[PDB]
Amino acid sequence: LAPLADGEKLYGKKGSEGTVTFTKAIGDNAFVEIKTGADTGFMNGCLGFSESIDGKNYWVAYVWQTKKSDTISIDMSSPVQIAEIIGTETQEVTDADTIKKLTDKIKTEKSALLQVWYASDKTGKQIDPADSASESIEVYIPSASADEA
Amino acid sequence: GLAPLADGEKLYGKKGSEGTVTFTKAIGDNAFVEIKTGADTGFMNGCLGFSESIDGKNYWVAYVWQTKKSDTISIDMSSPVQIAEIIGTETQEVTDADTIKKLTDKIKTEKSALLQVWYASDKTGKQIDPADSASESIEVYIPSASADEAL
Repeated sequence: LAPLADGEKLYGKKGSEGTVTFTKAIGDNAFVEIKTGADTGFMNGCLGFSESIDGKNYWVAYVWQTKKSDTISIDMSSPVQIAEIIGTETQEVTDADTIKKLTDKIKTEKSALLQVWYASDKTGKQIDPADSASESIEVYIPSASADEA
Repeated sequence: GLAPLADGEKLYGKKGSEGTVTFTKAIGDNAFVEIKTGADTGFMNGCLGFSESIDGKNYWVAYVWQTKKSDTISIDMSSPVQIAEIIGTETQEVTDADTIKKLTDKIKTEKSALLQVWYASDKTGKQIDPADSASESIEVYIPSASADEAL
């Protein structure tokens, strides 16, 4: 739950459309490493996942935020936005049974979506597009060596 | 503003890194998502995403699309289906019609959007991971100013 050492980090490879792909399952913990721009005062975004349970499709997001260059720890058991996609409509899921099933399935995934949503400068003015507010954004999980501890 | 347009009236957005799409003018009332599916793909969905702010409060707004084959989907910028207010690292669903209109008005003046693929399955119903691999191309366009004179 705290930032790691630069030898136990397993970085995900960034694709197109903000995909991040790992060589193994994500597991319990992912870390988002953010290097902000000099004129940036605030950023937020998420890690996104889509899962399916007998006919029903769900979208699941873990939200992060920061005011400076930092590494944010994300607990894969604690998603904050869970929606079921019925056609082109969404329905919010509050059922604890359904949610656990989704998180268990998410922990076995090898890829995620990384999105920046909003960003503002030191004076509170919005930066558009938000992605331009960062100099770099990466995601890593712990190594198998670091998991033994 | 719902039937797909001819090649000379389309204004394509330029795709960036984190699935950003940028236009040389404001998006306005209508955006179209042009999708070429893969041969083994039976279903896809995703969205166009926007973030706006209203005196202190930040909102995330999404317009959801879906398809079962290569097609162009029309998205009405006045009809978002998921609107959340971001309080810290928590979300709250917005149902207030006044707040929603304020957001859509602001969204229509934007020159960029986020394009995301969420889920995809093959002909036999099995999930494709990552979902983005199910498409051969995905683009977004808005009408030209010439096509807008067509009231």
